[PDB]
Amino acid sequence: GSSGSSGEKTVVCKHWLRGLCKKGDQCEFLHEYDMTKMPECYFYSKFGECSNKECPFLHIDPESKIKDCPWSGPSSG
Ligand SMILES: [Zn+2]
Ligand SMILES: [Zn+2]
Repeated sequence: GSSGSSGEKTVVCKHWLRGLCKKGDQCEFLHEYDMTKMPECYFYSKFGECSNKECPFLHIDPESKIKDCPWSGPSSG
């Protein structure tokens, strides 16, 4: 039924980024800047509108996050 997860380090620590973490390898999140591991643009992910040309966040269209559509897990490129 449930295929979730406690919450791996998939996400990059938000404290370490601004140098506000003293855990390092002990932290519960990733301390490496990855365009994949890091989360998407809360704005483009929520509002779906970001006028940023150099946004350090991921910009995904709200038209590629639908099940029905042919853009699914594998089906999608
Ligand atoms: Zn941390
Ligand atoms: Zn953005």
